[PDB]
This record gives sequence, structure tokens and C-alpha cells, in this order.
Amino acid sequence: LPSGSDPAFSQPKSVLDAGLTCQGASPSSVSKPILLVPGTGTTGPQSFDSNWIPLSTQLGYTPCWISPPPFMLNDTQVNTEYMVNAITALYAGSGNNKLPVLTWSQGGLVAQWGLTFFPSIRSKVDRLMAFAPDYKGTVLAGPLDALAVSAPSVWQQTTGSALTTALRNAGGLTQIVPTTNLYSATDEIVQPQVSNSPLDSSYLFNGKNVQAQAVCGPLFVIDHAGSLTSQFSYVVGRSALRSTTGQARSADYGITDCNPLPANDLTPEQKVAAAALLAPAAAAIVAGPKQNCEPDLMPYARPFAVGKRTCSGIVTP
Amino acid sequence: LPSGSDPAFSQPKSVLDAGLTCQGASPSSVSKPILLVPGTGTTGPQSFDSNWIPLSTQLGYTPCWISPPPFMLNDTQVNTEYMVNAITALYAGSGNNKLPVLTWSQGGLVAQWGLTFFPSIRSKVDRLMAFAPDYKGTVLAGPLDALAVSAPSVWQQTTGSALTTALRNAGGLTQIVPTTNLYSATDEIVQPQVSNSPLDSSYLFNGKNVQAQAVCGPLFVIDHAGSLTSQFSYVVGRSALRSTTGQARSADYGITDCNPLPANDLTPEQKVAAAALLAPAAAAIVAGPKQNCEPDLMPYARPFAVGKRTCSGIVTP
Ligand SMILES: *[C@@H]1O[C@H](CO)[C@@H](O[C@@H]2O[C@H](CO)[C@@H](O)[C@H](O)[C@H]2NC(C)=O)[C@H](O)[C@H]1NC(C)=O
Ligand SMILES: *[C@@H]1O[C@H](CO)[C@@H](O[C@@H]2O[C@H](CO)[C@@H](O)[C@H](O)[C@H]2NC(C)=O)[C@H](O)[C@H]1NC(C)=O
Ligand SMILES: CCCC(=O)OCC(COC(=O)CCC)OC(=O)CCC
Repeated sequence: LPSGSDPAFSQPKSVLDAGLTCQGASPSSVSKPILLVPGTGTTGPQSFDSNWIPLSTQLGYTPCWISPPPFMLNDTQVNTEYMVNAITALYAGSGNNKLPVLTWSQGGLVAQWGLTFFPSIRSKVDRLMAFAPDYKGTVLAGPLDALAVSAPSVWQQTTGSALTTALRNAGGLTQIVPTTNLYSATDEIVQPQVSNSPLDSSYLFNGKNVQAQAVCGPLFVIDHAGSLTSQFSYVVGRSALRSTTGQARSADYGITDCNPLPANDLTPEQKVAAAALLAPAAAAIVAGPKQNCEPDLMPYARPFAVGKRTCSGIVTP
Repeated sequence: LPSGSDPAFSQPKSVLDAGLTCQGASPSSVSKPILLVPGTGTTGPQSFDSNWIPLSTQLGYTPCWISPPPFMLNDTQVNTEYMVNAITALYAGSGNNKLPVLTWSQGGLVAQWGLTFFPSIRSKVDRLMAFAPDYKGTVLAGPLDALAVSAPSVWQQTTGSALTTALRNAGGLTQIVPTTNLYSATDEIVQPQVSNSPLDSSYLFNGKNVQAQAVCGPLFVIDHAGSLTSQFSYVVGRSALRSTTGQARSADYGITDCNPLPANDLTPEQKVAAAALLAPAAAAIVAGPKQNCEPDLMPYARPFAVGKRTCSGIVTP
């Protein structure tokens, strides 16, 4: 694990701060914040209005979120600047108190990138609750890269990318704060996820790794969005947030929680939006930026992916 | 093109008939039928309730559709049996009058497979209006094949599949009835579609091949579902269905029709369902059957894909 100074941000603080929102509070003065990091093709509200913004509110938190533009499609390393800055702000703004981070898809990759390369926030996050995180990226994005129709962060979320290589070699496939990873074998966005083993993209060593089929059986189906929104996912997420270990506890959930429908406590209209989540995200991706190469690693990450290829060529020491 | 007898169906006619229905009519006695063939992961109503079922009704047709089970995920060759049987039935049931066929995604591949290998229906279809057809399959399905998480028809819709090989070697990449193909470069399901040329998966030789960006500009974005549901798609489809040439006519549409939102004449609720179309389809796909090989070609198609691999091995003469 890197153990030096935080790297400088490439974005100015005013830009990073403007990407951070808390519900009914300024980040500089917020009670019990939880930081929500959204998925590719979405803003914070788009990812979470139908699920963890109201659900975390009803668990006693002030939900906060970042919306790195455009729709989490740009450089995952810049998306992470938004998250690191947000943790620093919300830690201070809540009285120098650790806060939880809850993520969907790329948001989990972002959270682990921040914890890996910005050591100052390790003492500021008490837990990570990642839904369908793609720490290894996804094998499904390869053909899109080959056609040059991939946004910056989609290149970086392809299995074998320079970014996922650097994360792995820097130690980022092992949990850094107590982490729960809730994911599903029947994920049409992030693969591989089927083995219930370290091979899965959502798996972290020493994490609480919860593949839904391992608990609910092989016929249990929640997809990439269901991983975030289902009643089963809510019970695991609530367990992780409430737990004194910082990880969800097997005692808190079981076969009777294996409900694939959107969380019981959501309003009817939140359930509708939760079910449809992938459709607006897919449309935002298709309308967003596209390039023919993976964004360069920032200098702090380059030593961990020597020999991989990005826009400027082959990464050197 | 094959020019002999229709192959026998593998499914009983009672099963094929049970998969066909018409809005408010029996297929055996129907005025002005249009046969709608749905996309992968859907039934007829799921594909078209939000778009061409009401829209074709307002153009004066009786919409009819097939729902090959499960959700078009099984053998594309069996799905085509439903379509061929339906044309035979609707031709006779409308007084021995040719009828139009309108399709989404795999439905267009099915229509072209039927016209290629079942010569009896060529004189019974007066035109094909295909939205985002994948006659060449899609390059995006390869990684799912490699993980053995692909339904029968997803294997067959993979670029390079035995099925797509057989179709093109039998002559199926050239239109057989007057055909309009409406598709979009910004398709997240079917690729490649970006060239506005014969390389595109939706392209047929001698067809009316309408890539939306060629008409509406490089910044025009409709996705795989938008290709079916947009106001632009409605204007092109209306032109194709009314045209005395059997194909859409460039005189009937232009830049002022380049509205990417769901067709104007849809109800508010239909527009909502139209925009969300990919989400229930993706959910059905991940819940449906999966296998580790491409279904065998039926004997009538084997001579056209010698050397390709299916479940039983390498196709031979
Ligand atoms: C997404 O990322 C691109 C690439 O980093 C950003 O575009 C660059 O913006 C800087 C200044 O903001 C320019 O000097 C560069 O020339 C731009 N590069 C390209 C390739 O256009 C873009 O601003 C980012 N988008 C958002 C919404 O923040
Ligand atoms: C999808 O296709 C499979 C394979 O053809 C069908 O499975 C067959 O179904 C019946 C028994 O239920 C028999 O013809 C075969 O023994 C089955 N084959 C296999 C490999 O299981 C299946 O029924 C189809 N699904 C639907 C919904 O029609
Ligand atoms: C043969 C059908 C394949 C399928 O269904 O999955 C493809 C995904 C990928 O495409 C994207 O752009 C990812 C954006 C989330 O598309 C979706 O599933 C999202 C829409 C429900």
C-alpha cells in the first residue's frame, strides 16, 4: 500500500467542492454524513434517489453524494479526486468523525482507488459498503474499447486495463477499511462474478464478500441494478452500516431476506425508478464522450502498471 | 437463396399457433394485419405495447405478434418457426393478402432467417420494417459466450456465430422483400453500427438502410431502444409502411423529424415505458437460460456454415 503523501489534485478545490451535495446541509456542517458514490452513466441523484438516498435518511443519516461530470464517464482518477475531497470535507464537517461510504459499480472502484492512493482518508472512512463494485473492471467492455466507442472510465473499467492493473499492484484488491461487497452472479454489467471466490470482480481480500447466490441459492436473480436496490441488498447494507465490526454480519441476514424486489420501504414510485435504473444509465453512456485509448495513469499510479498501454503509449517506471 | 421446399417445423403447429395473437382478432380472420417480431429478452407485448402496437393501430392496422418462449432467448431457428407459421396464418386470415412485418433487434434477424430458408413466405410478406436488426449479430456478446452465461439466441446473435455465417452464405445479407432498416451508431446492444456502410449489422444490400446519424447528424443519439421508439423512427417506419415501393422514402422525412424522444403520438405512460425498454429486457436475459455452446444449426442451414462450431462440433456438409 502506498504510504506517502496524498498526491495533489488535478482539479481545483472549488470544482471538486461543487461536485459534492448533502441533503439539507452544507458539507462543512453536517450531522452523520454518509458519502454515496454513483455508478457509470449517472449522477448521484440518478444512482441513488430511488434507493439509498431515502433509505439512508430513514436509517438516521444525512446522505451526501458526488456527481463527477459527465455522468462518471471521465477519468476514474479524476472521479476519485471528488471522492477524496468529499471525505476530507465531510470528516471535518461532521466534527472530525469517521463516516461511511456506500457505492454502486464504479463508485466502489473509485472508493478503493482513493483509499489506495490518498492515505490521508484511510483514518476518515469507518466502512465501505460497495454494491456490485468492479475492482477488477469488467470483461464485457472489451469489444467497446476495440470499436473506440468507450468513454474514459469505460476503458479504465475494462479487465486488463492500466487502471485496474495499477490498483491491483498497489495492493488495492485487499480491503483497506472494513468493507462489505454485495454482488450477484447474474450481473449483465460486471463480469466475472460467478465463482464466489477471489476471481470475482467485487471480491476484496479480508472483505465481507457477499455474492447473493451464495446466500439465496443459484436460482436467486438480481441483476446489476438489483444488486444496489433489492430488499436483500438493503438488509445487507443496513447490517454493514449498523455493525460494530464495520462489515455486514451473517447473523443479520438469511434466506428469509432473499427478496429480489426493490427494498420494501421504498415508495411505489421509487420502486419503479429502481427497477429501471440501467436504462437511463445506458442511454447516458451512449450519448457521452468516446475515445480510442485508455486515459493515462496519473504519475502516482504509473509505477504500478509498467508495460500496460494508455493514450500516451506504454507505461514506464 | 434457397429455392426449394420449406423445411419442416420442429415445433407442433398447435404450439406455434399458441404463440401468435392479434389485437382484438383471431389470426384466421383479421383485417390489415401487421406482424410484430420482438427483441431478445421480451415477449411481443413487452417489446411493442409502448410503441408499435398502438402506433400501427393508429396507422390503420391490426397489430399481431409472436412471443417465442422464453422471451426470445431460445434457438433463433425455433423463434423463426413462430414467425413463418404466423405469416402463413395471417396471409390466409386476411384474405390471401401480403402483410408487412415490423421488428426490433433479433426480430429482424428472425424475419430474414425466415425469408431466407422458408421460400413459401416470400410471396406473403410485402415489406419488412426492421428497427436495429442484427443480421450480422453483435460483437458485444462474445465475452458472455466465453463465460457460458449466454442464452441459445445470444450465442447465435454473436458476430461470427454459425447462425450468422449460415444466413450470409445462404444470401441473407441481401434484402429478399422490400426492406427498411432503421438503426443508430449509438447502439449499446448491436455493434458494429457506426460506419453507415455494408459493415453495419443492420445493413442489407438493396435495402433502404437508414442510420439515424446519416440523416440527423453526428450529435443525434438514439440508443438500441430509441431506434425502435423515437419520433424519428416513427416517421421512417410510417414512410416504409405507406410507401408504394415497400421501402421508406427519403422525401418523407428530414432534419425536422430528428426528434430522439419517444414518438409524439404515444401516451405519457407509453413514453415512460418506451424509454425504459432495455431494463426489463436485460433483467429477463440474466434470469433466462444459459449454456456453453451455440445451438446446432438445423440440417437445412448446415451447408452454409461448414467449418463453424456448435454444441455438437464442427459443421460438416
Ligand atoms: C472530461 O475530460 C476531458 C478530458 O480530460 C475534458 O476535456 C479537456 O478539458 C481541458 C480543460 O478543461 C482542455 O484543456 C482539454 O483540451 C480537454 N480535452 C479534450 C480531449 O477535449 C472535459 O472537460 C471533461 N468533461 C467534463 C464535463 O468535465
Ligand atoms: C428452450 O429450449 C430448450 C432446448 O430445446 C427446451 O428444452 C427441451 O424441452 C423439452 C422438455 O421440457 C424437450 O424437448 C427437451 O428434452 C428439452 N431439452 C433440453 C436441452 O432441456 C426448453 O423447453 C425451451 N424453453 C421453452 C420455454 O420453451
Ligand atoms: C443482448 C443484450 C445485452 C444486454 O441486455 O446488456 C447490455 C448492457 C450493456 O450496455 C451498456 O451501455 C451498459 C450501460 C449500463 O446494456 C444494459 O443492460 C443496460 C440497459 C438495461
